[PDB]
Amino acid sequence: VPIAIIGTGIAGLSAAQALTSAGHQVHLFDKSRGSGGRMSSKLDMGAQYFTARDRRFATAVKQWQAQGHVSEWTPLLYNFHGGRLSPSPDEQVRWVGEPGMSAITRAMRGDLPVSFSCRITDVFRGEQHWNLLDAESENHGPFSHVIIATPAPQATALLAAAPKLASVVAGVKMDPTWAVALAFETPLQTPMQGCFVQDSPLDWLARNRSKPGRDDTLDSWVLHATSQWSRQNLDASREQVIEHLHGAFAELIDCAMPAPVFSLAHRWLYARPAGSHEWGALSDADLGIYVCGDWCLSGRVEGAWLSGQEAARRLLEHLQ
Amino acid sequence: VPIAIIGTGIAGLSAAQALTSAGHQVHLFDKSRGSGGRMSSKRSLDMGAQYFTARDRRFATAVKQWQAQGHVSEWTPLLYNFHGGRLSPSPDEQVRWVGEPGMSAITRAMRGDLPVSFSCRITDVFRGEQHWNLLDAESENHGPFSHVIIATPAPQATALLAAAPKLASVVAGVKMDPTWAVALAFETPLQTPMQGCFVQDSPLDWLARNRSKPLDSWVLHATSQWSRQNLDASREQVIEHLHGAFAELIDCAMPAPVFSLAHRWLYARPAGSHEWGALSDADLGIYVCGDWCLSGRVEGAWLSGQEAARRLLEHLQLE
Ligand SMILES: Cc1cc2nc3c(=O)[nH]c(=O)nc-3n(C[C@H](O)[C@H](O)[C@H](O)COP(=O)(O)OP(=O)(O)OC[C@H]3O[C@@H](n4cnc5c(N)ncnc54)[C@H](O)[C@@H]3O)c2cc1C
Ligand SMILES: Cc1cc2nc3c(=O)[nH]c(=O)nc-3n(C[C@H](O)[C@H](O)[C@H](O)COP(=O)(O)OP(=O)(O)OC[C@H]3O[C@@H](n4cnc5c(N)ncnc54)[C@H](O)[C@@H]3O)c2cc1C
Repeated sequence: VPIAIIGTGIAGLSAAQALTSAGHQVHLFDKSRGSGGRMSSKLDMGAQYFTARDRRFATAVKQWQAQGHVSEWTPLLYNFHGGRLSPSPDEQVRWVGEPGMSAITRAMRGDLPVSFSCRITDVFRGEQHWNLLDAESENHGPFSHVIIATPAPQATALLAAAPKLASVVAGVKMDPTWAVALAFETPLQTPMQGCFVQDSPLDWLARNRSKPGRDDTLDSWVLHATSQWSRQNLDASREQVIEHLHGAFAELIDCAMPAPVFSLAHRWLYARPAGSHEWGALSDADLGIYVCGDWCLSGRVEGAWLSGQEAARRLLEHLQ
Repeated sequence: VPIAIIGTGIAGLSAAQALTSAGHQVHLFDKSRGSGGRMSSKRSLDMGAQYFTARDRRFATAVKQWQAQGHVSEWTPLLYNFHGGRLSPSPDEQVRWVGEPGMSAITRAMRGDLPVSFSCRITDVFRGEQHWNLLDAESENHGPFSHVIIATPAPQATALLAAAPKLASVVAGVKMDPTWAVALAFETPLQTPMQGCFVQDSPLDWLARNRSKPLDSWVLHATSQWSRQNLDASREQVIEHLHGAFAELIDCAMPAPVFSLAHRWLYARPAGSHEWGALSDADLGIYVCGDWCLSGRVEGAWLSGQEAARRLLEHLQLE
């Protein structure tokens, strides 16, 4: 009788990897067509790069490097502050999935059992086992334990069996992010490959072809709006969002810009936790339900990975 | 720009009526194919709420209007109690109301011709700078809406309150208990005068004889304790165990039933009473109601809905 894991982003797959290394059977659930969550699923329109400040996470990254799924990104980075573009060099080590951000989670998932396009709506337990109800009213189960690995607002629905936990998780605010991708046939005549942006609807842009192993055919750019701007335009249409963020991009760039080959927009309602936490993970070991996610920690890739590990560590102790 | 109401149980429709009586347009959503929520009749069997009492004078007044309209009747069953292996008559001084021809007729009459989207499960609720918006399970946007009233069981409301985390954390602490309900029907009526029974020391909490509301069919409700212990049992097993509990307590022949159904209510009733009335973030424009804001009875849900609408109407002058 397997462990159910709800959410196949970094946190859920990290918990999955830990449990499977320990010999246990898992079954994964995601409402999306594929895995990866805010890493994006197999242009990098979600998470852009990540850093490793935790030695344990650093170790996992070295393992991903040796498996061929992560590499270092050293873009020529700029800053846009008060109407001025300026180079902003550093020596920060930044990692990206290769050949896209989605590659890390895809490899973590591997051949594990998974039910995609499966939105869980309820999680409840009998005297022994857990059961999941999905949005098509179908039952899934039995399961011995349940790990919730969703953004906090989406986990609260799944924690009715533990209202004290639900109440804590429901307090966790997430900020939204609108993303836009733009692709040019003629590359933009700038050496900029990424930019931290102030005083603008944008706070970040990245030049996809500067990342290792990406396709060079088009010069594609990813634009991330601030949370404040995203909130203010949360119900804007994709085409208005494209137009505004494209305009912001045209206003800070130092060079000419032809018409894009295509343009995309994507809204994340629950993109980033509003603040940081130190919980690591939240568990009701008595009932067998565990909660993890980036929002249990720093709200970065590293946080999500560490949270999934902590959830699985606690489950493993109690199994035994 | 209309007010969105998410849930077409009696709390949501009560809010709807109060808002529409005040001249304000609403739009109703429900994930089910029809309205009534836990006051729903299955096609006729009351599988959720069985009867209701009116103790609040305001709610009584509404019941009497419904009664004049033909949608409720006073139910006068021969009531029994089963205590310690003994079944005894248990008449009392409480007036009990039911919908007529079914418990659903009340909510159906309240909804009337109001705008409604059925089979529409809302999964996120968020606002831009101006208006509120709803996402459904098909990823379809609904809106713009001027305000939003959440009218669902508390565990189902938390996912819709992400725009108001403080409210969300309050709503999320509200425990709801499950009930397994079973309906059975017999070819020849059971040779007992009993028409209702309060049950102790049994998997069963309650049972009612349908034909005694204004084939001999019966509804059985299990205790929340037994329901939790068997929350993942199959329908056939539930039918079997609860039919058995009924055959054990009754004191006449009970031939095999000729029809049987089981229905699980995960969120049947709040585990405790509350005194909130409604919950709200009126500055943001989101309001929350349900039976679990008050007593966990039909009356509490109705009152909660009135209270949510009253709060919203009163706050308009500050907007
Ligand atoms: C625009 C954007 C840019 C970012 N940039 C960076 C960056 O530059 N650096 C960085 O370190 N981090 C960044 N992040 C954050 C990083 O992506 C996240 O911290 C990390 O990917 C979160 O992983 P997770 O497993 O906690 O959650 P998620 O990746 O959200 O995974 C949750 C999964 O659960 C699924 N799910 C949700 N509800 C249900 C349900 N009811 N039933 C079934 N499945 C469900 C979702 O579909 C999803 O797959 C960014 C995020 C966004 C949105
Ligand atoms: C077995 C049982 C027996 C009961 N017996 C009695 C009794 O004898 N006396 C008594 O007074 N009370 C009884 N009750 C309680 C009474 O039924 C409730 O107090 C009252 O009906 C609750 O009304 P409500 O509008 O708050 O919620 P509900 O009736 O639950 O309505 C909520 C509605 O919201 C909808 N909804 C939920 N989530 C979403 C979503 N995400 N998107 C869209 N729509 C959604 C649901 O489909 C439902 O229609 C009983 C309940 C049960 C289950």
